[PDB]
This record gives sequence, structure tokens and C-alpha cells, in this order.
Amino acid sequence: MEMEKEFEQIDKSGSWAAIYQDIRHEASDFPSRVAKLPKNKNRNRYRDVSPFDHSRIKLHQEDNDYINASLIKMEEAQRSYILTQGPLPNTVGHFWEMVWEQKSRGVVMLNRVMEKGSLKCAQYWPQKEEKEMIFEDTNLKLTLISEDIKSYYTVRQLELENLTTQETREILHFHYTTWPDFGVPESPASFLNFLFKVRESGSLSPEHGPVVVHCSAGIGRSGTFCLADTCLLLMDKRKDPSSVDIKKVLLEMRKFRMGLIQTADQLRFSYLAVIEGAKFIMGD
Ligand SMILES: NNC(=O)c1ccccc1OCc1ccccc1
Repeated sequence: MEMEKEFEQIDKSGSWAAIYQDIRHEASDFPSRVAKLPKNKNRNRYRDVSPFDHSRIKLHQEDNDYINASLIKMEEAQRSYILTQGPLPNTVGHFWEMVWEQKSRGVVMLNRVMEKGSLKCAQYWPQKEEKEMIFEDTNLKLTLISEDIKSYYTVRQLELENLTTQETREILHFHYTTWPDFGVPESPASFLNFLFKVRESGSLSPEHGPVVVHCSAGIGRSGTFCLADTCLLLMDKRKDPSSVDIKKVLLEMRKFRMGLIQTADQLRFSYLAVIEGAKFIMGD
């Protein structure tokens, strides 16, 4: 059923809350035993948001391999994503270790360091060229190379150096800076523009490791980003673009990380970004 018509039918009936609860009820439940070990309590930002054991990213160290991060593997779309929480003061070194080990090209950040007067994630990248960051626990160095500040997002070029081998890589930081403190954006225009800039970079391409995507918990805004991307890529690839069922795509993604899309408003917004993206590829 054309997701456009399904969208008007839900809006006219005001049933967003009822669709959203049906998704929550049918979503997968898998064990997260590593996340709940006592040695990992300070590695988790939220007690109710954990990676499943089957899909968690492992750090390449014998001490403790745990990070709050999940590999989303979309078989039909041939797209992969690492969804993770905003780094904590004691997990900034782990975060950059994961970027290095997974061979990611891009980091996508969908939150501000402070929102609603509280800290949502650590200041985990350098703000001045001449003041680099060293992570002594994981033996990495991170330098700001350049910064391009636009109205709705900032793109940064970073240099990550493995101090053990003296290899360096260029990492692109895509920072969406205008998501509102409450609710969702009124138009998906600036979000959809951001996604297309991420893609243009090569960060979402198979010659690199998976893109790292985060917000504060790594499930809400982060969920919207990967759902929108996968949706639009399937429409490009299938003989019948109207066969793309956003609710079925979201349940497949929830096999890999719990809680993706946190509210009925984010579901509606996810619907709108895809419908608007659809109504733009066609040349509306
Ligand atoms: N940005 N990099 C990636 O998405 C990626 C990273 C590692 C391996 C493959 C990747 O994509 C292609 C692909 C996706 C899902 C299944 C099969 C193949």
C-alpha cells in the first residue's frame, strides 16, 4: 500500500500512537548479558538501552571488549551501520578504538553536547587545530584539520593516528546541529539534505567500514537516520518502489538493536523524511 496513502489514512485517523505500540509489541527480544555485567556499569549511559549479544561490536583487546554499540546489517539493501550511544567521559578512548578497528570513514552525530541544560555526550573531538587530543588508554591521537560550519550542520575533517604503528586516516565528522530540544523538525528538508551530504562523502559506501551513527542513547534520532537511508535505497533498487514497507524495514532493523525510533512523533517524521525523499527523486 503506497506509504503516501497509508500516511494520510493514519494522520486523518490520528492513530500514530497505536501503530507505534504495535511495532513495540512485535519487536525482537534477544539477550544483552555482556551489557549487564557489573564490570560494564560505567560503560552504559542508560540502564534500559543495551546492545544485543549477537550483534554487539567487540573491541580488539583481551582486558574488556565491551562498548555500547551494535552492527545493523541490512541484507536486501547491502547497507551496514554501527549505532552507538554518545560517548561517556570514560568511553571516549573506546569510541575512537572502535572507529579505527572497524575502518569507518565517517561519524554521524545527531545531538548537541548540551541539550535541555544537561550533558548528552562528552566533548570527544578537538575544537582547535593546535590543541590535539591524546587517548592514553587506547594509544590514539586525534587532530582537527578543518571545519565547515553551515546553518543546519557542520562538517569536520579529523586526522586519527594509531600511535602504536604511526598509521593515520582521515575521518569525516557530520554534525547535525539543529534537531530541536523537544519534538521533531517541522520539515524533513534539512535532515534529508544532511543524509545526501553524508552519502556524497563516500562514508556510506562498501569500500569503507560501516559509518558510526550516534545521538544520546543511539536509538531515536540515530534510528531515524538509518531507517530513512535504507528505505530510499530499497526504492531505488526494487522494480516496484511502492512495495517498500517502512514498518517491516524498522522491525528488521530492531532485530539488531533494541528501541530504534523512540516516539510516535519520530515514526511520523521517519514516514515524512522518506515520503518527502521519495517525492523528490521522482522530481515532484
Ligand atoms: N560503509 N561500509 C559498509 O556499509 C560495509 C562495510 C563492511 C562490509 C560491507 C559494507 O557494505 C556492503 C554490504 C552491506 C550489507 C551486507 C553486505 C554488504
